[PDB]
Amino acid sequence: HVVIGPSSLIVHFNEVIGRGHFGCVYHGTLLKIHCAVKSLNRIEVSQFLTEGIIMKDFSHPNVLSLLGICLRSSPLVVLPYMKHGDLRNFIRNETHNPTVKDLIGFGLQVAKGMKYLASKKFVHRDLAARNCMLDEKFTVKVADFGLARDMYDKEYYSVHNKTGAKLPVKWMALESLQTQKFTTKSDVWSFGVLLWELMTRGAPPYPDVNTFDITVYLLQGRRLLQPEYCPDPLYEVMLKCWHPKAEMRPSFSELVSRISAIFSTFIG
Ligand SMILES: C[C@@H](c1ccc2nccn2c1)n1nnc2ncc(-c3cnn(C)c3)nc21
Repeated sequence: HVVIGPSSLIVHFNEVIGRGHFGCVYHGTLLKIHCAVKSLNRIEVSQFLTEGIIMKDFSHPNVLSLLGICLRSSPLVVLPYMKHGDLRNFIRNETHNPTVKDLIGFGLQVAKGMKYLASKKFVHRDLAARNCMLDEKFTVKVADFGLARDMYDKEYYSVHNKTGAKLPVKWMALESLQTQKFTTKSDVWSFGVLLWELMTRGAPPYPDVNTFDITVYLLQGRRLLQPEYCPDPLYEVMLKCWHPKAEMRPSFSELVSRISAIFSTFIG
């Protein structure tokens, strides 16, 4: 059910709608549904289809789904069209003016998406507002995973010298920075940074810090500041997300409960 016949898909290669390190994203027509088509030519087949099957089994309103894969004599990843693009660029856009309730709602949507993924035992490893997207109905979808996974904004990835890996250090949990071990509990840390990103309308975290300098920074007893219009219990939620002990951080289930409680207190 993952494979799409070439006959069924029209790829508008002339107009590029996204740029990733592994390949570009183009406007697409799947037969008459509108879609986004990610190419991989900018870079195992058995693990590729396996990744596709897993991604298709994921069905939740706040998780970017897989429409399918097209095989051309590099394979094309077919994803639903996201009218408002990535969450970070949206909240950064001057033409849009989301309220504080709106921003909390966008965070609650990510938590709902992540609660779903964590229950399937799927660890994202690169959660950040730049890696979530919005469709026409303003539905946030946890994206940039499985076959859609890439480096969409290279500015926020530092290369480890002893490993050679591109790491999103300003979103990484303390243990991931020291041991390169990622779990659901480290995705929870990254969720706290996403919460901060939303409440500041896409400001870059720790502007005063330079790459792997971040580890000593956090070990000095430092955390991101409370943004101006961020409610006190929302900042309390973030602080819990950045707990030094992973096992002391809230689950995404707890996060859905606490954020929806904060969200219900706003009129509009
Ligand atoms: C494959 C790509 C994607 C998916 C759907 C879509 N509709 C319109 C454009 N689209 C791009 N994609 N999938 N997950 C992503 N996460 C993030 C980004 C992205 C692109 N630019 N920036 C800054 C982030 N792109 C992502």
